[PDB]
Amino acid sequence: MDKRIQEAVSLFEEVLIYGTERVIRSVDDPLWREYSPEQMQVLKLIYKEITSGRLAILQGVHKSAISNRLKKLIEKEVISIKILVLTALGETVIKQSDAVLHEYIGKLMTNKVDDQEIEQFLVTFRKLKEILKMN
Amino acid sequence: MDKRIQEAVSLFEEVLIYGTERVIRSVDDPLWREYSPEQMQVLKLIYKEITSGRLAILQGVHKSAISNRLKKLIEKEVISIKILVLTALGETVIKQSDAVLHEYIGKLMTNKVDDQEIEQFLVTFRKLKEILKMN
Ligand SMILES: CCCCCCCCCCCCCCCC(=O)O
Ligand SMILES: CCCCCCCCCCCCCCCC(=O)O
Repeated sequence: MDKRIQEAVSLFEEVLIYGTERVIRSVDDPLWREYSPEQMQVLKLIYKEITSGRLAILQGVHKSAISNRLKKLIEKEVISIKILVLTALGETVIKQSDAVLHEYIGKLMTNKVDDQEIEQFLVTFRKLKEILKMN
Repeated sequence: MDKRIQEAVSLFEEVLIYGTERVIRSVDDPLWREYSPEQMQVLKLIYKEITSGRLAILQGVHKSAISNRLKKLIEKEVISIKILVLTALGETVIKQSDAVLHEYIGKLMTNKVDDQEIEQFLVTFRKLKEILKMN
């Protein structure tokens, strides 16, 4: 019952929600209208790390809900089921979606965080990823 | 086109996915079986900060998808639509769900991150939240 952990986890969740809103409201690209961030997370999971059940757990979704969500991405021909696999279009989509995101966050963070803070964040987050990621 | 920003944002997204998996796979509480993390995010958004359209943007979901998701939470009587509002049950659920989460993360982080790192994370994340959160 550590107040510091309550606040750390709450802040993490807030940075996700408020960053998500900032990006959706602030970029112009058609892909950031066509594809939700939750859809982009399916594509980036297949790209990097996927069965329907594993996807559900990694996205924090009930297994029962994941079928109907995958249907929309199959209809858009960004994934296929064979495991889930990216199509060439899906790879093209998630690379450009990510480029739009990274360019936008880099321009927002200019003159608000310094190089020292960015470099520290990389070491802190690699460490946190290694703690959390199960074998 | 800053490599450091690409890696920072990618790491943030990975800590979300791998932390989500760690918690779902590692805690015992009935609420962390009944309620998905995505459902818990609707309850915590109403609790803290909600129209259907605002919720969609903050969760990174298409507006078209949010109705059918809210239906399950209405059927469980954790929310009502009147804006979205928490019920007493919804408040009870999200307080216990959060307690389970915070207790678990605090025990996982014991002897893996030090007090200095936790306290630094609070200052860094308050700053990042303030940059991202729109008016
Ligand atoms: C002090 C901060 C330095 C790190 C530089 C920025 C890291 C950004 C991490 C939070 C990003 C939140 C955006 C969520 C949107 C998304 O990933 O789709
Ligand atoms: C060096 C780190 C110190 C901070 C202490 C822990 C902060 C944890 C932040 C990542 C939590 C990820 C868990 C996601 C699950 C969820 O919130 O439902």
